Parts: sequence; structure tokens; C-alpha cells
Amino acid sequence: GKYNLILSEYLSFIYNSVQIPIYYSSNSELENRCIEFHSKCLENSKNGLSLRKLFVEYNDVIENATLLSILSYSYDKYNAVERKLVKYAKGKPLEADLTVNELDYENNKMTSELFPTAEEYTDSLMDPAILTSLSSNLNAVMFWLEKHENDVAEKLKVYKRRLDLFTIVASTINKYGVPRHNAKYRYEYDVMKDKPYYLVTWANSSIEMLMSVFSHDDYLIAKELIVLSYSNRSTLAKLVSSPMSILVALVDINGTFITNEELELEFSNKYVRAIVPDQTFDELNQMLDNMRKAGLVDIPKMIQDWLVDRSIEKFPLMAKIYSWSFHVGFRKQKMLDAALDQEMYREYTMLIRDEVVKMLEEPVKHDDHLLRDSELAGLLSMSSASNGESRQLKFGRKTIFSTKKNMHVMDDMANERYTPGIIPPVNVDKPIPLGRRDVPGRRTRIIFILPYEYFIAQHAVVEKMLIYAKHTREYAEFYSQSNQLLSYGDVTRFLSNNTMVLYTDVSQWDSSQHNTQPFRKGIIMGLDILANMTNDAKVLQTLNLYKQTQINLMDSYVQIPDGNVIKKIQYGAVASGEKQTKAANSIANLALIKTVLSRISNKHSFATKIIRVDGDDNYAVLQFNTEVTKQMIQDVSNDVRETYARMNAKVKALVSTVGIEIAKRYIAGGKIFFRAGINLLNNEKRGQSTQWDQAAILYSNYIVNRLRGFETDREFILTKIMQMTSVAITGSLRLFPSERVLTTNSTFKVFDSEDFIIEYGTTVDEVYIQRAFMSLSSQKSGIADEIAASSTFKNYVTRLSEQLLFSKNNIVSRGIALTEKAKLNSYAPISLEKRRAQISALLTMLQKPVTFKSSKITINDILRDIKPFFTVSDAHLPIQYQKFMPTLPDNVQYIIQCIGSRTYQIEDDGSKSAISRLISKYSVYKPSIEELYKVISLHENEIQLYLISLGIPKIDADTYVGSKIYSRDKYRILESYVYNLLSINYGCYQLFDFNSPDLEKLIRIPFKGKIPAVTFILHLYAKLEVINYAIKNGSWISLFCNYPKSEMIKLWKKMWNITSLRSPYTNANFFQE
RNA sequence: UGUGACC
Repeated sequence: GKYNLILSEYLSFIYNSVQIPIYYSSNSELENRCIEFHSKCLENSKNGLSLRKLFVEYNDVIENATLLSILSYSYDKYNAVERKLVKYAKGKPLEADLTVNELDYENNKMTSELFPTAEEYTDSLMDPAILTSLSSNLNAVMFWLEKHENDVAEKLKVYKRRLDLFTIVASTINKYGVPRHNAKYRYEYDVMKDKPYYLVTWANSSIEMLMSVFSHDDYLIAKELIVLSYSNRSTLAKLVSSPMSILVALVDINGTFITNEELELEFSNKYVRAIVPDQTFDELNQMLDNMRKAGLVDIPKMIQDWLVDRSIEKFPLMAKIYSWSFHVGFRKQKMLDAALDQEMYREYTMLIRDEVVKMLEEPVKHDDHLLRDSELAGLLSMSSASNGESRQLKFGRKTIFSTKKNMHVMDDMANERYTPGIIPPVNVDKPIPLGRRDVPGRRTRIIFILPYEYFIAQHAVVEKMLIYAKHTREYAEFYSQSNQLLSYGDVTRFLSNNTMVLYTDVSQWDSSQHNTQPFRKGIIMGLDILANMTNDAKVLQTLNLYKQTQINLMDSYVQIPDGNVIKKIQYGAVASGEKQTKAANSIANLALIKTVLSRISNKHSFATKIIRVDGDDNYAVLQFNTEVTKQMIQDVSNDVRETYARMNAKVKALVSTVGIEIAKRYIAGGKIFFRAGINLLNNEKRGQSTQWDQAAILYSNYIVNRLRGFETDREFILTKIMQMTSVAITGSLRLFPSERVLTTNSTFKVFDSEDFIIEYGTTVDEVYIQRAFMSLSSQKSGIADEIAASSTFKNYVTRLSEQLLFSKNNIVSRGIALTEKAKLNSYAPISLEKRRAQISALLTMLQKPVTFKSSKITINDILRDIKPFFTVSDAHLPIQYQKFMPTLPDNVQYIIQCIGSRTYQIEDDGSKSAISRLISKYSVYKPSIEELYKVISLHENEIQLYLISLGIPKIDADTYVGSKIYSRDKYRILESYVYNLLSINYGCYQLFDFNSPDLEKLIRIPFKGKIPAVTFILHLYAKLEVINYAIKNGSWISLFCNYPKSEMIKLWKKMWNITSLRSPYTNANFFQE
């Protein structure tokens, strides 16, 4: 409940010259007492009278009623920031060292010096792209500095380390003033021309870093990064994190977890000697020197100290730096520079061609329907993103312009222009428009925004490839339902004194031009073989059109902006934007390592324990018939880089016997680590989400970092959420939502009152509000209705339906309509109509919570039903598992030491249900977990129709609707749907083994009948309650269940009428991965 | 309609 208190200290800090608490209650009498109180407060305020008396008079409302929101009548003029900052600006401002960055515009020159005129200006290279101001970040940091002014012992030392660093930011800002943002949180020319171009963005990164400082080591790290980053905006992060790829090969393995035959983590007390050739030490030194040459002092020393003994026990500091390096910010170059950098491949292409065959051989040979109706599949999968050009579009009786793909496909069909048979050119005549990918530390990469003919032509084939990968282990990122802990265990598995692991970053090869030929050619060569495997007109065309996208891209041309002009240049590299990007890249990176290993074999003899491709890295574990020596590693390493060299691939290739480091994960000393570098106060690009949506994403980002090892003070995050979630009524009237409003599991949830613990309403008031918010979940959009009524639209839906099903529709048809009415949301005009409505709705809600006919059941009610039938009792669980993920907080790690961990994702889509597999053998349709959920619960005769209506043959549609399987699917669907509503795959829970024998011990559930649905939810509700108590208390409890039999039937019914909830918190989790 | 692919 501490949020509602911290909220007032904040407003009482920001505004000084009133606050009007607004309460509400599910109880009539108490509510009028709330209504009355509100009034008297407004009135007294509108007379400068003390509210102290009303707070006593209505002591009842303050005690039993629920805080809904807080009114903020501040009559200043959004200033304060100006004044406030001076106190902290006593240090000497920083002076940009305009000689550190190559490209001139990467140096912190004065804005004007980069853009002499307002028409030449562009924030494109510094835009924080977030819906929160720099001004407020400042306010937030001082608010905290104040609150912890009079701290003691260690807490003070945290304040002192921060008071300093914040001076740097303050001193440097005051020298130019505080940049003022506009209605869209953008920094325009007038305000930026004076201050250094990168002032704002750098402020954001420094504040975000200093607020995540605790230990003296943090302070040392923040300090450096904050100072060097004011001048270096391009090599800092790569410099500060480059060493880590060598360090992993230094720490010895003294016990680690491995993967067993059941594909699960298991402890192995073994020892593996880290063998490092001297040459490696030189490389690591050159890296330490490079860091030094760039100003770096403190950080290099830390790695040097650690280098004396290299103890996995002191390694934590190395990982801390590795994660901090990213918080410097994103490297946003100019489209042109980003794009500018861009006989022995016989073996390499032969592999790409064969691998492409293995993945479609069966699908093709058996005239797979997916491949036949590939075009239709492409249409249902179509998104609402960009097609490239802004077309003029007429809908019904309205002429509007859009770039959306879903729009262009409709308008084009309604005019005979729809022609997926013809795959448009992407050469000099029709240059490829470009997109960009920005990341911290790495250089900017460009992206192709190809026309939809390309998606449709690739969709089906790519989905068949992803399936082959799903059950192929070399494809780490696609294999089974596996998470990263399984990949972690596969490496450590064969590590012994007679084997060495070989990791490799191939991100620079995929972008190379030397690659584009063997690539496309290898695929095409494969598509040919496949074509000579069938005679199916449908299959050969879908397979033919795919061959055409590869040929059109062999010689592509790109539209690179160069100021306010769009130069067209011939691009001879494989960029990315295709449907086959990830799959093809994986196929390629794998064919690569296979080629390298095969080559080096001629010299040395080894065994291939494992080969893996995962994103932009690939790796292998080799076994030798003798013991590995520092001289053997060197020899293998040289011949590997040398092999990569003869292919003209600029790639980083290292060799060790204990660790590996790749973009997604890194294994040091037998343990697993995940870079904690998600930026908080700066975003890659601007989307279309709301501030509320962004508040949730910030918190979501907070959580992931925190689990990964980088923690930002939770009071700072809470502060930010207060700013971002507020709503202005007028210019002096600002409304701030309460803890109950922002954390309750509703459609407006932003974060969990307690980290790592998701609560569900267990009080009438909580339920009250919960039902209210839903009442106004989805809002209308005029523009959306108009277009949802237009001919071109209805014909699209209709045309899609008539192609899919045979008999009647409705369940499916009502779906295709909506799925299409939603895609119109990417269209800003509609997006904006929606928000405006949400705000007014929410504006009147946090003013006097409306009514609601309820009648809708949510996972909340199900649980609130069960709760009362469980008896708690103190229990004890000893710690038995050793820590394998060192950065985890303590309360989360404890859980894992007691109950264990898992290496998989709990099926939450229902794809493993027989019915879903049936509909896949005959239909290109894909029902969601929520549709299968409603379907499976229909009367036997209705299911038989649905199936046959989608093309499922009677012998099969009938053999199912009765079989044991059907009855089963019923349970498995609901199981999948419920695991979905409980976020068993996100946050903290995704880590925990919910089938731990140790955990099962603490759950005593006597069967008083035998009805699966009820047995399931009771056990789950118990496992969650037990784990939550442990997450909050550090101790365990045992749960006993005495749930009646007469109740189990009432429940079972509720169970099948659950409604899913949509919210910022929910969408934040999906946005994660 | 300051917007910019695959996922």
C-alpha cells in the first residue's frame, strides 16, 4: 500500500502554494460518506480553509473506504524544474570532447553547428522516442534525493554516491537550461539549437544509470559511463563489453548444471580446467588498452584486478559492467552511413540447398494443403504494418491515405489490381523503401519494407521450415517448447578435459555482400529440387513464387534518404524484412559452421558432440582423443579464423573449454548470465501505444533487468508511473490514479503492488472496481465503423470466408470480421479516436466509479471462490539446488533453491490438442486458445459442424466428436487457457518448476469426487499461493483443501465461462517476447 | 495520419 503514500510526498514536493483524496466504496452508506467528503474538500479548498477537520470528521472514509485517486490543484506554471535544479548544479559542467567520434554528427556539437537552419533539423539521431519528458525525469531524481537527504549508515552512502553523479547531470544541464518538450514529447529546433544535440538523450541515460546505483562499484561505473558518454556516442558500449567474450573462457568450472535425457537441468559436481592460450591474453590486453586509450580508467582496472585469480565468486562485477555498458543509450546513425558499410562457397551453398530441401521434402511430396493454399494462408496472416508507399484510398464515401498493408490489399482487390501471381521488382525501377533497426552498442542496420506480394509468397513456406526447426535441436531458438536454461545445459553437458567449445559471432557475415550470392542461390537451388518432387499446380506455383522473391532480391536497389532527398543506390547485401529472415539466417549460420568444422577436420581429429545456431551466433563442442593443451586451443582457433578469413567473413571466433558468450546469453564458470541492458528512459523508436501502455512497459523492463542483474531503485520507477499515468482535466487540475486502480487485475493494470507477485481481488471493494473498469474496456471509433461498413471491406472479409470454409461459418466468420476490424488500429486516426474515448471514460471513472451489470466471469472470480476452502499451516522446505543463475534477486532465487527450475514453456495456446491438430491437417485456419476454448465446450453436434465447415472430412469429424480424445481435449484446452490467464510463462513464474515434488509436498488435496477441471485449478491455485508466500516471506506453508462436492459442480460450470482480460500490464508481457 | 519490415 506504500505507493499511495509515496504519491502524496511526491505531489507535496512538486507543488507548493492542494491535494483532494477521492474515495469510493462497494457499500452504499459508506459511498455517500465518500461523496460527501469529496464535496466538502473541494468547497473548503475553494476557500483556503484547513481540511484537517474533514479528515477527522470522515475518519471513517479514510479508514474503511478505498482510495481511488488524488486531485492535484497546482497553480504554478509547470516550472519548478528550472528553479529546483540550481541547488544541485554546483559542479563544473562537462565539455564535449568533439574529437572522439568518427562521423562528425556523432560528436556532441551544438545543435546549430549540425543543423544551421530549422528546415535542416531532425531529432532522428537523438529522439528519446518515449512518452515521458526529460523535465519530469529530473523532477523525479530530485524528489528522491530529498527524501533520502537524512539517511544513515549504508543508505546514506547510496545517497552520497548519487548526489555526486546527479551533480554532473545538473551542472551540465544548467549551463544551457532545461530543454522543453512539446505535446508529443519531442524536442524541436527552437529549443535544441542552443544546447548540445545529444544533451537530452544523454541526460536520460545518465539519470537512468545513477538511479540504479547502490554499491561503490555501481558509483564507479555510473561515473565513468556518464562522463565518457557525453562525448563518445558510438564505441563506448562495444569497448566496455568487448572483453567479456574472453573472460568467459577464463573461469574454471567447479560444478555446473547439465541437461539429461529427460531434457531437464541436473547438477554435476564435475571440474573443468579453463585452458587459455597466451595469444588470447594479448587479445584481451589490446582490448583493455583500447578501453584505456578512450578515457576509461576505473572499469579497466576492475577487470585487471579480477584477472589475477579469475574467481567465479568475484565474476559478478564483470557481468555488472557487461550489463551497464548498454545503458549509455542507442547508437542512432544516418540511414546512409548505416547502409554504407555493406569459388569456395560451393560447400556452403550445397548445404543451404540441402537443408532447404529436408524442411519441405515431406510437405511437398504429400501435396501438403498448407503449400497448396499458401496464398490464402498469407492473407489471414497479413499484418497492418507498412507496404512502403502512402496510397490514396477510397472507403465507402471517404478518401483517406494510408501505408498499411491490410488496407492496400483490400483496395487492390476491389479494383482488379490484386495480383499475387506477379511478384513486383525491387530493382532500379522500383527501389526498396527502408526501415531501421537501432540497438545500444551495435551499429545501425537497415530494413527492407517490401510490398505484400513478398509476404504472401513466403509465409506458408517459412512456416513449414519453422516446423522442421521446432523438432531439430541444432535450432536452439526454435526447438521444442524449450527456454534458455536448456541451451545452457546442452553446452555444459559435454564439457570435460578432452573437449573445447567454439563460439562465433556471425552478425557481420549476414550483412556482407560476399554472402548474398551463395545465400539466395542456395535457396533457389533447393526450391528447384523441391519442384521436381511434385506436379501439383498449387504447390508448384506457391513454390515458384517463392523462387521469384529470391531472384528479384539478387539485384535490389534501395531508397536511402540523404537529408530531404531520397537517393537511390544499388544494395548488394542481404538486409532483412522478409518472412524468411530469421529462418533463413538460421539455416545459413548453421550451414556456415558446418562448413568451417568440416574444413578444419583435415588437420585435427575431433568429435562433434553438439552444433548449434541461435540468432546471430553459432557454436560447437568438440571432443579430442587426447587431453586439450593451451597449444591445441591456439592451433584450432587459428585454423578456424583462417577458414573464416578465406571466406571473407569478418567474424569474431574464440575457442575455450569452459564458457561461451553470445548475444542472448553467456556462460561463465558453469553458471548462466543474461545481459541486463534494456534501456528505460530512451526507446529505439516511437510506436502507437499510450502513456499508460508505456508506464507498464517501463515496469516490465524494470522487472526483466532486475531479474537479470541490473536493478533501478523501485521508488524511481514508481515515481515515473505516477507521472506517466496522470491525466490533466484542465491546466491546473491534474488527476493521479491510486495504487488500487493501477495494480488490481483489471483492463487498466500497470504493475503488481509487490514485485514478482500477481494479486487477484479478495475483497468486495476490489471486486467492485474490477467489474467497473471492464465496463469501459473497449471503446468505439467512428472512422473504424465507416470503413468496417465500406464495400471494399465487407467484400474482403466475405472473400476470405468463402475461400476458407465450405459449409456455414458464424463462429469463424464473426472472427475474421473482428480480426480485420482490429488491424485498423495501426491506423493512427482510429488509434487516436480510441484513446480520446478511453481518457474521458477513465476521467469520469476515477471521479465516481459507475455501475455495471457484471454477468461476466473472470479468472479472478474463479479464484475468489476457491480461496475460502484452504487451511494454511507453517511448513518447511530445505534448500537443495545450487544456484545456476547468480544475478537473480534473493527472494526469487530462494524459491528455485527449494523447489527447482524448469527448461520448458507450459503450453498456453492449445496447439497440442487433438482437435487443433485435426483442423491443421485439413485447414489453413488457426483458431486461438480462446476460440478452441469456446468451441470444445459446445454441444457434440455443433463441434461436428464447425470441423466439417472448415473442410474436415466426416469420417474424421465423426470419429472425433465422440472419442476419448475429445473428452480429453476438453481438459487440455481449459488447462492451456488457464495457464494463459495466469501468466505462468512470464516474469518470475516462467522460471519455477510447478511440478516439483518438493512443492507437491506442501499441497494436500483430498479428492471428493473426481472432476479434472476442479482438481486442476485447486492444485494450481495452491501452488501459486504457496510460491507467493515464499516470494514474500522467505518461508513456506502447507495448504490443505476441504472443498465440498456440491461446490465442485458449481465451480466446474463457472470454469467454462471465463473471460480473458486485456490491459497495459498484459500487453506489456506480450511486448517482451 | 510526424511512423518506419519479420517476429
